[PDB]
Amino acid sequence: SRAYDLVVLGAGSGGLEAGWNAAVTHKKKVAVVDVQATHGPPLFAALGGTCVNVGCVPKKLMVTGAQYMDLIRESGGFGWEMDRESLCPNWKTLIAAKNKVVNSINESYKSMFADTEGLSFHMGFGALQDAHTVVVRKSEDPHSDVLETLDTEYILIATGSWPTRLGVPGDEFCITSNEAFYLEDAPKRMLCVGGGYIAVEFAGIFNGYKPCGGYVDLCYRGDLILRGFDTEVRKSLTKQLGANGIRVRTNLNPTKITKNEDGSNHVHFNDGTEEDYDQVMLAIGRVPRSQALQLDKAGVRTGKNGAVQVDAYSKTSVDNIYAIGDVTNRVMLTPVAINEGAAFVETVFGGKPRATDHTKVACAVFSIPPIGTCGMTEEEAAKNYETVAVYASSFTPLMHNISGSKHKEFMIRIITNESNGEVLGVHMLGDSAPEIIQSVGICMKMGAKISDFHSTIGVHPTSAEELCSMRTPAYFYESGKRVEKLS
Amino acid sequence: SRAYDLVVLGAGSGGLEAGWNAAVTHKKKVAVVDVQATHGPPLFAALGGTCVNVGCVPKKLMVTGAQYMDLIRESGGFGWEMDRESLCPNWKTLIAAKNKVVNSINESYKSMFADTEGLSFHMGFGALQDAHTVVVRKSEDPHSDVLETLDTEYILIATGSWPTRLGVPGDEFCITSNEAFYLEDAPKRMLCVGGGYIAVEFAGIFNGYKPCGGYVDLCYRGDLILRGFDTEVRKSLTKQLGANGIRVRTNLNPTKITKNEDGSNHVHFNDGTEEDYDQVMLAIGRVPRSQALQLDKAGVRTGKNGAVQVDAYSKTSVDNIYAIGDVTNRVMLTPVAINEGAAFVETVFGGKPRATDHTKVACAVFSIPPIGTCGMTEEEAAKNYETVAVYASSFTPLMHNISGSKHKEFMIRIITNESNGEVLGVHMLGDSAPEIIQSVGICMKMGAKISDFHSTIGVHPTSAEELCSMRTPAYFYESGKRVEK
Ligand SMILES: Cc1cc2nc3c(=O)[nH]c(=O)nc-3n(C[C@H](O)[C@H](O)[C@H](O)COP(=O)(O)OP(=O)(O)OC[C@H]3O[C@@H](n4cnc5c(N)ncnc54)[C@H](O)[C@@H]3O)c2cc1C
Ligand SMILES: Cc1cc2nc3c(=O)[nH]c(=O)nc-3n(C[C@H](O)[C@H](O)[C@H](O)COP(=O)(O)OP(=O)(O)OC[C@H]3O[C@@H](n4cnc5c(N)ncnc54)[C@H](O)[C@@H]3O)c2cc1C
Ligand SMILES: NC(=O)C1=CN([C@@H]2O[C@H](COP(=O)(O)OP(=O)(O)OC[C@H]3O[C@@H](n4cnc5c(N)ncnc54)[C@H](OP(=O)(O)O)[C@@H]3O)[C@@H](O)[C@H]2O)C=CC1
Ligand SMILES: NC(=O)C1=CN([C@@H]2O[C@H](COP(=O)(O)OP(=O)(O)OC[C@H]3O[C@@H](n4cnc5c(N)ncnc54)[C@H](OP(=O)(O)O)[C@@H]3O)[C@@H](O)[C@H]2O)C=CC1
Ligand SMILES: [Ag+]
Ligand SMILES: [Ag+]
Ligand SMILES: [Ag+]
Ligand SMILES: [Ag+]
Repeated sequence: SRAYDLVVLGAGSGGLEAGWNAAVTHKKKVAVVDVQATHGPPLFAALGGTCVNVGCVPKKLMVTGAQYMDLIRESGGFGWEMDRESLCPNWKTLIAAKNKVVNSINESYKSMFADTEGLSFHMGFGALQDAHTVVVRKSEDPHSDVLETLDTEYILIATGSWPTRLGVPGDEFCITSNEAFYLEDAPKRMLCVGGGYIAVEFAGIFNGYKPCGGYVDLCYRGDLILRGFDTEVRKSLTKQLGANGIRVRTNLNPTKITKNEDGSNHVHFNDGTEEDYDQVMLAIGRVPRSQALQLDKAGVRTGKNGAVQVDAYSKTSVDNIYAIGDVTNRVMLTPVAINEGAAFVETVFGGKPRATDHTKVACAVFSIPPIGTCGMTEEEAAKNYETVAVYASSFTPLMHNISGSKHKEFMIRIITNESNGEVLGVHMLGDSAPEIIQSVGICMKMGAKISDFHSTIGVHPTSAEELCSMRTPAYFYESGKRVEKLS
Repeated sequence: SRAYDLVVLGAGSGGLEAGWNAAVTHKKKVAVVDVQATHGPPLFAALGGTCVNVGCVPKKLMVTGAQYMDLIRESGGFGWEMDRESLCPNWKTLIAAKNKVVNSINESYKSMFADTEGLSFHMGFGALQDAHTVVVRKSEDPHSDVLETLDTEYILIATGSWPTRLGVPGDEFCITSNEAFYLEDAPKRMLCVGGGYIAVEFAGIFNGYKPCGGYVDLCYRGDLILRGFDTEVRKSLTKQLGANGIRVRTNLNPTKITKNEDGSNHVHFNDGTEEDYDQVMLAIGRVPRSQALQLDKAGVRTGKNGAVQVDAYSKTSVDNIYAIGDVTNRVMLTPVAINEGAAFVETVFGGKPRATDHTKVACAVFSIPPIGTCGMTEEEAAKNYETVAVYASSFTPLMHNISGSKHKEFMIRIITNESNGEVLGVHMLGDSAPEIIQSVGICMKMGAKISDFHSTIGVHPTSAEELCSMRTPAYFYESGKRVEK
């Protein structure tokens, strides 16, 4: 009937998941469209999506590298002795090693397309022509040469999101998360704008890889970084980023940026101050990447900042056109898009339909002291629950009395419904938190109670065993108000 | 009525749990008996039990120290340059800092007793006289001076366990886990006898803290270390301990040990070979410490290796006498004894009786690549289950392509009942495994199914998220047989 069963615009986390699934476990003719084959600074994303090329994968590698600064310093207390006087890392050999790993994943995706029959990779910029036609061009410009014209039954949009910039003079002098991955040298005088995921995470990277006398300044528009997270975790993280070197700067926002006679950028703030930074990164946000896809031509509903209007099954305004991942602007994570993609395949090609559960999704923040959250905060649970108990526990891991890093305090805060005992949210700060929160997310998806926690015999010399030691709540929330006692 | 409500013999993990609980949350007159107040060689354990003084606490500190050997080496690939040749750690400043931490906990317990009313610490060797009288002597000898005579309603035994040696000539030339904590110098030529918990853990410590050209030989009586653990996890550890430096030797056992004219020990093996070790540690096992408690005088039953025979509520032969922890020889762990102790309090002084759940208890092995297990192995689940599915997954963390340690392979193995899909066992090998297994243990006590795992949306750049990626089983066991499908 048609040339392909599916054309996937975007070979991302979600995109490739659906592509492979339709082609292998259903034997369908699948075409996957993407910008380029291997990662690279002209057009950053590639085969594997942001996640693989300019996202989670390289980020984690760099965060792991920066984490050594602490560990090399901490080793002293345990009897490990070396030349610690102004010891600095090699940024060039990090990026070198990072690229070799990213490209290796790029390369194994190439041979995947050469070895899987039904799957075909189509390089270029995809755009919609009608309900059944996707046109591949060599540019985002609608007037540039047409490389391919794909005729398909279904169309899936998985083009993800794209960095947001702030509309100020000197905006193009700044870098984003994209450019950060390919910097020639590690900046000495660094400014991270914003208080989001990337802002906090990258602040840690640069602070680990700063040269001599270098400093990283994080500035945030509001008065507490990481809005939406547990207020007590946020405050404790702010304190710990400081103790680690990163100078946090609340209620501050840049307005003017100009370049100097040495390359460095001159930044003008809100309070009127002027400081000189070698690099300035903007972690403002990520808007869904759909501006060039010509959704109007096919009649696909575009809403909140270019987000693609979808229902619970990812179906758009047109019955055969679907969208998954960051482009839908639901929950912008890698494992979410993968689930949304697998659920899409099961729905249309599998027969048995299934919707993606967006609630109670465990995620992490790979800041130097990492965060692990799943579920509701105090503010949210007290907002729409009758009565809620709040459990709290802060402890310094015993090893840190030797290592010297006494600021490193592990924190667990469980938020439960008082009526039932149901765990509505668990919030963690400290090493191993992203690992621990994963299996917590399993429990919350099972709908677990606080009684299920402190009844499990612990595993002693661990941080996670502290989940099972919280019996008495710190305080309560009664019909909205913060109360220290409950009659 | 009489002097004390409770006399606890042993200020251990469980002993101190039962003491504090009865005294604070029930306002009972509680006496706690122990050998000494601060850690120290002559009699190793102190206030806090084995676990605090010569157990989990110091062990973990030393395992964390050793892990820096890998971490310093691994940093190179990420751009961290320094002097790496001949770089060996300072053992003396490790023990120094270890002692400082252990002593502060000792001190913390000392001020606890002085501030908690009802609780009183009584230094000396406790021994039974009758169903209500506990005698405190200055020595383990039953004829040394009597320091105190405590008269109590209830008696709780929490004296824990003690290292086992092997009956061979040269047995007293060896060290145990106890002496290992207070070695004056890090051994160059090390031998670890046995293939149990302590063996694998300490092998990693000494291998981390070995001087120049040093080596650690681990010898085990059988042909695969750590019996009772997942056979595939065991084999993968054996390779990784090897790759990390430790030379594993199976089907081998020492028989004769003699000292030389420089201090070093000469060891005669099972195959007939002889080799020289600066130090030789015996991780043979731990027998319940009840040899000098005179349970006969009070009429308390001692069965297999002197273990105090108890029911599900810790009650012994006599209705007032109880026992918890390693001395019962049920499950020799710190959090087990704490639970046994807390349940003991609830049983008698709390009103509401409660028994300790010994099945499906998550534990860990702090090897250089750590282990995290909970529930049944393949062998055990195939013995007493109709049909069982075996899920397996091995993967190299992405960072290890840069760090150079490509041998460090993370492994997860889930063992489920094929009938309903119930998770009967989870076995892990790699970093964070002891952290991950804890919340796995929450699920298994919760009675979780494999469908609960792979239906949870993961947390991408983690090792624990792979737990939710196992959908199709590697193979099956059908009525006992290893079945392809
Ligand atoms: C720096 C950074 C770090 C992150 N770290 C994490 C993390 O640690 N954990 C986590 O869960 N999430 C993380 N995220 C988010 C995660 O990377 C995304 O949510 C994920 O990539 C979404 O998958 P997707 O398939 O929807 O989009 P993507 O994976 O980004 O796929 C989009 C692909 O579509 C292609 N494309 C774009 N336009 C077109 C077009 N015109 N025609 C054809 N193809 C096109 C692009 O080239 C791109 O390859 C991070 C994000 C960033 C930016
Ligand atoms: C090296 C090592 C590492 C370990 N690591 C871990 C681990 O990481 N995780 C884990 O879960 N378990 C671990 N264990 C096991 C754990 O330490 C014990 O199971 C736990 O301490 C048991 O608690 P208990 O109260 O029954 O005995 P203990 O905590 O050992 O208490 C016994 C106390 O009784 C005292 N005592 C002895 N005889 C008398 C007497 N005659 N009169 C009065 N008092 C007496 C002793 O001085 C001692 O202080 C480890 C054990 C060892 C040896
Ligand atoms: N799971 C993980 O480990 C990671 C996930 N991600 C995903 O990718 C996305 C990356 O977006 P990111 O921007 O880094 O994080 P966010 O979009 O969550 O947060 C952006 C921050 O920038 C601030 N901000 C927004 N607009 C402005 C402005 N105009 N001027 C100054 N400050 C502003 C916001 O302030 P305010 O709070 O006041 O609105 C907020 O603190 C995340 O949303 C997340 O979904 C990214 C990295 C890691
Ligand atoms: N949870 C944790 O992290 C830790 C817990 N522990 C606790 O300490 C307890 C005791 O540890 P451990 O001392 O290592 O005892 P184990 O029972 O754990 O292991 C003893 C090892 O020595 C071997 N062995 C036994 N008898 C002899 C013998 N006569 N000659 C030669 N080899 C022999 C055994 O092999 P085989 O019997 O298979 O032939 C076994 O491999 C453990 O049960 C555990 O509860 C200790 C350290 C860490
Ligand atoms: Ag990713
Ligand atoms: Ag559960
Ligand atoms: Ag302990
Ligand atoms: Ag669970």
